Amino acid sequence: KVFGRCELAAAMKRHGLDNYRGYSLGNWVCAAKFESNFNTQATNRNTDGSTDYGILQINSRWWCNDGRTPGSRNLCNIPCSALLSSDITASVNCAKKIVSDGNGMNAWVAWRNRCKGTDVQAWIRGCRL
Ligand SMILES: [Cl-]
Ligand SMILES: [Cl-]
Ligand SMILES: [Cl-]
Ligand SMILES: [Cl-]
Ligand SMILES: [Cl-]
Ligand SMILES: [Cl-]
Ligand code: NA
Repeated sequence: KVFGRCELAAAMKRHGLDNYRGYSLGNWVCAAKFESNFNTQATNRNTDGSTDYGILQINSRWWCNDGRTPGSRNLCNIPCSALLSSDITASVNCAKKIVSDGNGMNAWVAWRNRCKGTDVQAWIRGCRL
């Protein structure tokens, strides 16, 4: 599913991401834009052989199981395919675990490089929330 900008903001808000671990909703929408272009079915292979899955490009080395990432963990206790669903519940729950891990949203390199420090509120501007 390809979400609309404000549609995703609304779904993220309902799932409790607005200001989760102090990160305003615009941060989450900004991260999703550059990780996946709001596409739940986005997948991308990493150099180390792991894969990134879903609207927030959650990785199979630590967070989900895809059956093909050696020596990896599955700390969100989910098949990585659940992160591709039109229902973003799995992605949000797992993202909550990731952002609680110590380095906050710096876990998302694209958030650090493209969202952090910018006017992320622009991403939810005009949205009925
Ligand atoms: Cl957009
Ligand atoms: Cl914001
Ligand atoms: Cl694996
Ligand atoms: Cl599994
Ligand atoms: Cl949803
Ligand atoms: Cl980047
Ligand atoms: Na894994």
